Amino acid sequence: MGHHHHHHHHHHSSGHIEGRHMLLTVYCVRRDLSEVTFSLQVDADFELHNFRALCELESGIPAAESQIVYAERPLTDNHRSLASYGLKDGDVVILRQ
Repeated sequence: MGHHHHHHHHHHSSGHIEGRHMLLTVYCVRRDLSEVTFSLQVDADFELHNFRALCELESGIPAAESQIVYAERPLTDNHRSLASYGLKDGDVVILRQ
């Protein structure tokens, strides 16, 4: 005697979506030749305030001990969004510690 059955489970995916985002390149320079460059995914309306915090996170050096420059000018206004600086996909910023 005996009563057994078989069972299974499975999962699938379909479709593709990317939303709306953009990639910016960051080049962090230390005079100690510990300079590094990377890129970050951000929203168009992302604050410069939040963007510099992401730069601090990935670079491992405080934003408080550095300044960030774009189009040869420092980005002084934390309350400007990246799109308002014209910082669009593929553009590059330079951080100086």
